Amino acid sequence: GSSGSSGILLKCPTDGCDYSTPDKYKLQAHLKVHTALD
Ligand SMILES: [Zn+2]
Repeated sequence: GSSGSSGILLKCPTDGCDYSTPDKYKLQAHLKVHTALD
């Protein structure tokens, strides 16, 4: 990665995952990738 102006990062709680985002609702929309599949 690299440095720059952004918010505080939130992280995925799931085992073997590496995802992070500055938004709480983008994170909830990512938790659906582990709790459901289509
Ligand atoms: Zn994840």
